[PDB]
Amino acid sequence: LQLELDSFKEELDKYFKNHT
Amino acid sequence: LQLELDSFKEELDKYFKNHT
Repeated sequence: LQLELDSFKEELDKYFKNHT
Repeated sequence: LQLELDSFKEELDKYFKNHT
């Protein structure tokens, strides 16, 4: 569970990077 | 797990659209 949670957290930053 | 992860992804997608 922790690895996929970290992967989802990493994917979360993609939308923040694309918003700029 | 995958279905609820996709649901969380779809919910996350709404916050960036609401922020704009």
